[PDB]
Amino acid sequence: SNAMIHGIGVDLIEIDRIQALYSKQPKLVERILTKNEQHKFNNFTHEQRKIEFLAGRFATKEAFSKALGTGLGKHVAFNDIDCYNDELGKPKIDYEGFIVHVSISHTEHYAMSQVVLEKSAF
Amino acid sequence: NAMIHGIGVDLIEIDRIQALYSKQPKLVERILTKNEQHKFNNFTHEQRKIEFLAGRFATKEAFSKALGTGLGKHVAFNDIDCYNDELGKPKIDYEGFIVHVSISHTEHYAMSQVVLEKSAF
Amino acid sequence: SNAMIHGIGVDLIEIDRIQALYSKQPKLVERILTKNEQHKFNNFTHEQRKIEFLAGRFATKEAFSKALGTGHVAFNDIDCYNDELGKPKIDYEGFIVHVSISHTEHYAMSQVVLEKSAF
Ligand SMILES: [Cl-]
Ligand SMILES: [Cl-]
Ligand SMILES: [Cl-]
Ligand SMILES: [Cl-]
Ligand SMILES: [Cl-]
Ligand SMILES: [Cl-]
Ligand SMILES: [Cl-]
Ligand SMILES: [Cl-]
Ligand SMILES: [Cl-]
Ligand SMILES: [Cl-]
Ligand SMILES: [Cl-]
Ligand SMILES: [Cl-]
Ligand code: NI
Repeated sequence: SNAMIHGIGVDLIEIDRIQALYSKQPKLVERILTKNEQHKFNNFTHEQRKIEFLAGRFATKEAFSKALGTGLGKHVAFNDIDCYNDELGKPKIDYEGFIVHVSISHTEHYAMSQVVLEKSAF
Repeated sequence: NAMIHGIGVDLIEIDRIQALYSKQPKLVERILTKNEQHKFNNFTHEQRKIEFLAGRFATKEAFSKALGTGLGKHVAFNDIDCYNDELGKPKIDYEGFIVHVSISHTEHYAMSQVVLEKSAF
Repeated sequence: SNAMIHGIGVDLIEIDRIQALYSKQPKLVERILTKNEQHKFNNFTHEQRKIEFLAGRFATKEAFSKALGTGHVAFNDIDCYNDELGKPKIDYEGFIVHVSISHTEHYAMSQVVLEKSAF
């Protein structure tokens, strides 16, 4: 085999900023979500969970876009990046041609995500 | 044919660890291996103690996430021995893999990242 | 055979500390930023952007240094530049360097992964 790292991305998001944005323009904020992510979001009852979810998605989607690079990836629509967790709780994103590695974390005030994209060299 | 087995990241609020340690010091110290406990027991400043604990929480959590095993295999925090190379670069050994670790902290936050790489052999 | 990871590094910086650095000791900037980075820093007209830039670069150099390990590089010899899409980049003989930077109002962070060169 001939694996190689294509690119990496990291993003840190201040949860309070996302709280403010969501209170002001909830529908505009929700446009970053895919249909699957929207379905999940619509089942939440509590605002704290809603904001954590959104903040985490902002962070992951940005980290992924940065890792991909290319004009194509820099300009990927956030609502076309479907983030999910596997049956073991590992965050994932499917993207043809790459093995996408993701990791997430959050605290009360911050959400952070990192992405590493690997590729076969040929 | 991946070269990377998994990655993990964790961010920890130091103040939360301060609170936890003040309330349940013994429970908190149980996250440490015997080797880590030996290091901890030599510290004389509280600030260093809390930073050490916060950094270990972050690193152990990042490592756990990089494993990608969910609730499928039980790994105790006191079975993840974070140590230093002779210059202080953080390390963790995990048979079958090459483990890469990096740690950073500020006054209020500790973070850690772990990458588990596939071994050639 | 697969490429190999030489090392990884991460760094988190509180922007207020960097604000204090610049205000109290602007000439320290010369020991941190490369000539190319200094050219960019000197052209900012908005102080908030200027401090964010410096914080991000400081974080990047610390992350790079951690990734390289010591088995030695001056901060003002580690040039992080950006490509035509904005992506931060560092060129360093013997390695493929991967870099990512992120900022919030109060924090800057950077991560670096050094991969071993072959082809
Ligand atoms: Cl933010
Ligand atoms: Cl709206
Ligand atoms: Cl909920
Ligand atoms: Cl979720
Ligand atoms: Cl926390
Ligand atoms: Cl106790
Ligand atoms: Cl001490
Ligand atoms: Cl800091
Ligand atoms: Cl400006
Ligand atoms: Cl340039
Ligand atoms: Cl970036
Ligand atoms: Cl950013
Ligand atoms: Ni594996």
